[PDB]
Amino acid sequence: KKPLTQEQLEDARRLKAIYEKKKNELGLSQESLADKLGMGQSGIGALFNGINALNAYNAALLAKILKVSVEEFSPSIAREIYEMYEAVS
Amino acid sequence: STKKKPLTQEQLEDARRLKAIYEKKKNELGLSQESLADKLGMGQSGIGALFNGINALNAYNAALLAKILKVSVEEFSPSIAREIYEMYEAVS
DNA sequence: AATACCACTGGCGGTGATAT
DNA sequence: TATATCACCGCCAGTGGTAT
Repeated sequence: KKPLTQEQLEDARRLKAIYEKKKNELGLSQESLADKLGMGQSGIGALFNGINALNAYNAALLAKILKVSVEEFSPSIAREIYEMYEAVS
Repeated sequence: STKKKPLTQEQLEDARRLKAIYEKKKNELGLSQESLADKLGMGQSGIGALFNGINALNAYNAALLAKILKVSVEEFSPSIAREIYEMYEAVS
């Protein structure tokens, strides 16, 4: 698969690190998160591990489950989500 | 590969509301489907497919087109506007 | 367990030409 | 023209099976 960009790989590392810090307090695993995003565990592993790119919807759903802001792992997707909101206001 | 899914009733109605706005506003704003395609970085058949309900709007596209046509997304697509506000709830 | 690896495919979001 | 509607398909996110 084409490598993702270094910024995209950094967002995936910040995202997975939050999951490792919060997984026991929030009672999570890759398969339960898979279920909440209606996806499979290997679909989640690919996002956590910088194999498949994060998009604005997946990131927004993961930020909600993990109780963090999107900007905590992806400043650029958070930038994007804010631009689109300028169009609904 | 070949596959394309048919749009839903809702996606067709959004498309139909977006083309209407464009027709109501194109020369007051000085727009054609190829100026718009250029604005959006694609060709006139790309825009053609969106206005004519062949390809479905996504949130990024719907937000660029809203800004350019100076409407809010909800004027042609409440469900994408609701989807965009649900994403915003995660950055605020 | 819980997660990672790997080959694979559906459909997203287009393209250019041509017909109207 | 300006638009609509062909035929066409690259690409990669997500899969599901299996291994660690």
